[PDB]
Amino acid sequence: ADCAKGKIEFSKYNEDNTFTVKVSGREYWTNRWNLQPLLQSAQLTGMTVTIISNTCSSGSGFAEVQFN
Amino acid sequence: ADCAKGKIEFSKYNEDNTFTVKVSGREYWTNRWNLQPLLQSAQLTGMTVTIISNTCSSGSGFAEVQFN
Amino acid sequence: ADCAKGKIEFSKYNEDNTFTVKVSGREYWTNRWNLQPLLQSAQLTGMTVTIISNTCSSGSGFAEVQFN
Amino acid sequence: ADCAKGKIEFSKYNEDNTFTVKVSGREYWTNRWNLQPLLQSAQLTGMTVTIISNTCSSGSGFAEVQFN
Amino acid sequence: ADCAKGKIEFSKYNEDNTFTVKVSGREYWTNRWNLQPLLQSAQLTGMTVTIISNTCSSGSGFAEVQFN
Repeated sequence: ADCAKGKIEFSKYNEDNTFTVKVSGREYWTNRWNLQPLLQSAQLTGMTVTIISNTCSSGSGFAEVQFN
Repeated sequence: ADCAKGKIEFSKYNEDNTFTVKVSGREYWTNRWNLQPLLQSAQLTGMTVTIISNTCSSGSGFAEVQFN
Repeated sequence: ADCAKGKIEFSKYNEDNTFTVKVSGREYWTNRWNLQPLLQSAQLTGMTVTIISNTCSSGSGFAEVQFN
Repeated sequence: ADCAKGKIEFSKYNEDNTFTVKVSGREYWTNRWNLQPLLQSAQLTGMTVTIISNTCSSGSGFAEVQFN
Repeated sequence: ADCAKGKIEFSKYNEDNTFTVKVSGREYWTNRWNLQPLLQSAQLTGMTVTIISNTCSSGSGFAEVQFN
């Protein structure tokens, strides 16, 4: 499901090595570290991100994302 | 063969860790993770990318690409 | 705890392979090598980073950081 | 020897995992992993690269380059 | 000690996989591959770097550097 869509408001590198992004007022994390640099680039330029997951409630994990 | 040539319309990081880019209305994916940041930069800056593969039908895999 | 928040004043790659950043007049280092490229881009593009750690005194280690 | 000097006209990631760049009308490839992102950045920003090798004929391999 | 401080005049990827930079008219090389991309970004954007080592004569090796 399309959990959120918009610019990345902020991102955070976590001590457990996961990465968190806030999109549309909701926070999502991922343990896909390949995504770390891709997500940060998306944030600096303001690309529109679309967090895709099975659980869309804030604080959920995701491993699929589209960049527009 | 030269399957497609143009700007990257959108890119998508998949759950199986492959990366998908849409060029000239067709989608192609690759499992060469070195390409992810290169392909995103190309998308960001607006470079013309050329998807090279043996099978050119949308949904096909690729591991060779030219940046202009 | 939120140890420091502001722009990265300078960064330093150390001989032991840890990385140091100076934020808000205080220095912090980290041994997470994924953080190196992320911190440098944060520095080049002027992002506001938040150093998160248990010990906030200058010279302390950290492994969590927020990019705004 | 200084085989070629100028902007990277285009680059290409090959199926065998080597990388090709076209400088001054001639093509050169390399199998040095580390060079790939460095060459792409050089291409992105338009730096003047100098391909250095023993054989300077188009289609030759190289593992030394200067970024200007 | 602070061997040199200034912009990176040029950088060079060497055949033995070490990386050379020229700062303040002196050349320095490093075998830390993590530094390669960091040094090239510093060069690309004009940061002031500070080469830190025990031997500061041109042609010396270094593995510590500050970015401003």
